[PDB]
Amino acid sequence: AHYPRPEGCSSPPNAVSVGLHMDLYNYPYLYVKQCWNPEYQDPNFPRYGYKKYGSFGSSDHVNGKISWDHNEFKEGCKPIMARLPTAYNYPAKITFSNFTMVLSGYFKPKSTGLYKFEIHADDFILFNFGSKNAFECCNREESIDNFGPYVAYAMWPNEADQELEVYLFEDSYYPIRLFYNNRDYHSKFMVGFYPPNTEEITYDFDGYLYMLDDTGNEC
Ligand SMILES: OC[C@H]1O[C@@H](O[C@H]2[C@H](O)[C@@H](O)[C@H](O)O[C@@H]2CO)[C@H](O)[C@@H](O)[C@H]1O
Ligand SMILES: [Ca+2]
Ligand SMILES: [Cl-]
Repeated sequence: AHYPRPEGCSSPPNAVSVGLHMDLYNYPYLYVKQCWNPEYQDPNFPRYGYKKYGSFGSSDHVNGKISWDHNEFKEGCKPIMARLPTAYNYPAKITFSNFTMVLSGYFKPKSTGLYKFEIHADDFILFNFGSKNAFECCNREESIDNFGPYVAYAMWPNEADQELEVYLFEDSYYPIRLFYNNRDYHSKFMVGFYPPNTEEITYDFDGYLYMLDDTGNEC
């Protein structure tokens, strides 16, 4: 009714594959054993600053249980090696203590209705969603950094939990861009949702995440 109703994309099944694309970028400490770099707080970081230390990895077909909560680490101010969930199809350990990730692709609802998303961050998550907010239909790679004002901005410690509601249509693939940073130590990337008429949250995206071919012409 008076809920946000973002725009989505159409494609035939033959131009559709399963899962999101991931890029991983370096985020160094200032020094290693204010050890951590405050750069991630800069207003320009999400749009272009985040690539300035180079990339180190990528994957495709990211699907299913994409959230994590690593609060087992014992030492701060120190790179700590650990593995991403198996959802990411990325075998190597990463500097889990300090890194930047961009996840992008399309969310397709299994039914038409109001979806509520919830994010919980350590350190930083940005949520863009819709063809007029995240990126253009079938032009993801070129338009990935042309995102608009955030649908959710979650930052540790003071704004770490956020939520948003979007009314979505079964037939539509919605551009989604999820940005994550860890500056130091513990790492939480929790992105879940409540489908229509559903009380319990889920962190399993299986059957909701897709990629469309970048053929350009609004598909
Ligand atoms: O509490 C999560 C928070 O930790 C910060 O690091 C602190 C840590 O909490 C503290 O126990 C330890 O003794 O000092 C650390 C400083 O390195 C992280 O900087 C922050 O990103 C959060 O993960
Ligand atoms: Ca952290
Ligand atoms: Cl939109």
